[PDB]
Amino acid sequence: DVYTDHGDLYNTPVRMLVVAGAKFKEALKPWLTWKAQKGFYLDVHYTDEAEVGTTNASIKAFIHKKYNDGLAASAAPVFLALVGDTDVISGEKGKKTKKVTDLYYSAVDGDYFPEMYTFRMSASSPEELTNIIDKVLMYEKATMPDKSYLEKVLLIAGADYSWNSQVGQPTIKYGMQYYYNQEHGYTDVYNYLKAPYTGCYSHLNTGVSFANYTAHGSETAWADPLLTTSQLKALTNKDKYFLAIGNCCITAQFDYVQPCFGEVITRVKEKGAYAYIGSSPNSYWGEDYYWSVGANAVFGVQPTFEGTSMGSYDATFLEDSYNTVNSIMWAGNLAATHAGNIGNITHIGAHYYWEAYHVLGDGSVMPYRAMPKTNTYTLPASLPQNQASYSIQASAGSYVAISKDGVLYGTGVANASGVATVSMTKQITENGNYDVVITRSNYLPVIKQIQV
Ligand SMILES: *CC(=O)[C@H](CCCCN)NS(=O)(=O)c1ccc(C)cc1
Ligand SMILES: [K+]
Ligand code: NA
Ligand code: NA
Ligand SMILES: [Pb+2]
Repeated sequence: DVYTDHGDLYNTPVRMLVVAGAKFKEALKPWLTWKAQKGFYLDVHYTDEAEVGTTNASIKAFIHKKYNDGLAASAAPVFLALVGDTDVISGEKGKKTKKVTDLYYSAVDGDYFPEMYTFRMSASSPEELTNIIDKVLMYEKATMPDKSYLEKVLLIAGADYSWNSQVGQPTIKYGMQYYYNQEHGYTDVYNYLKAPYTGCYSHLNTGVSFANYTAHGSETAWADPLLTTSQLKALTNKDKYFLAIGNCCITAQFDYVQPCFGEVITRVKEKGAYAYIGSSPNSYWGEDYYWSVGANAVFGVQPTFEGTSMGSYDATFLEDSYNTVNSIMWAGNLAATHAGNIGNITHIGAHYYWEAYHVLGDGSVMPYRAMPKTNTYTLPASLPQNQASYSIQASAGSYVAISKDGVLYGTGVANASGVATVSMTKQITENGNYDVVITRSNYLPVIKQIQV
């Protein structure tokens, strides 16, 4: 079925194509340096290059050729990072949504589904891009001073006199029943099922790892309980950055005359989110219900895990797969698509949802699920020069990367017996301190060095 044929795009070695506005060259460097250190093979291009350009058609042609060439060489990009607002990378109007979308950068030349996990670091200045990057680096390197906020979430079924009880509450209650609960490590599941909502957004300030709102939205607000872009700019969650998901209308409409909610929540300095998932056009109650919970969910009936297909919540908590921000969105879209395929009540085509939902901020982040675990490994005392590979001990499934000065030299995934064969695409031929990074979904990163 669609889940088998069009599942999680994540693969190793991780490869990322980056297309960035030329103004961002300096500000982007620390993000690129870290992505290389953690094992991403990067192909980085700026819109001031003739082969890229600043116009939709050239950027799209450039990306599609990179993807096709990569695939032919058994090295397809996994991620596509768009760096800039619509003044430098425009997107285009959805065929179904009639609103801006980045989908066609990733759907190569004739395909329904994206070929790459695409996200947009939308910034109007280098300073704003730095704001996003610094939050991402704190989160991914786990350098936050107090990790207790990771064990807390905020879940809101927002106001609608009729739909809140029919769909909003069932959505949030499903998430809490199966995942966002004490038995998964969450000490504080702040949840608002209906009015009174007073106090709900103060939890963004005191600290949560995740905020999910489902009900009405506008380009610059979660409508009720109200959270506007003005309020975002006044948040105080220093060192406590979250993933936010707005299952509502138009909060990710990133070509609006004013910065949209999704842009502001990621752009704000030392507060707000490291990433946002939301919709560029309108969203709808049925389709968002399926997106979060899975297909077969019914209005006014509490859905079960056994009675629904895989939705975004379900995918998030699979340990093995769907471990990136982009993959959470993908899972949601798949569920809405499946719901249509098997004949659930839908009044819009699945094409619309793939055009609608976007990641703003860094979609390549692997979110923690409550408190992340401590990894186990052994660091060798030295690396002999001129080797095609090294054997590095790390827990099964861990991804090990060897680098120096932001140049990635080799990567490998630890097998079931706790040994990674790190394939050296660039061999070590000079003395120096080499960086070794080991990452794994819901584990604290290991960031060390080995002297050669
Ligand atoms: C516009 C909006 O935010 C809501 C979101 C509902 C889904 C919440 N998960 N859309 S709507 O269904 O209320 C809607 C209202 C009017 C029009 C013209 C389109 C959609
Ligand atoms: K309504
Ligand atoms: Na489900
Ligand atoms: Na997962
Ligand atoms: Pb914008």
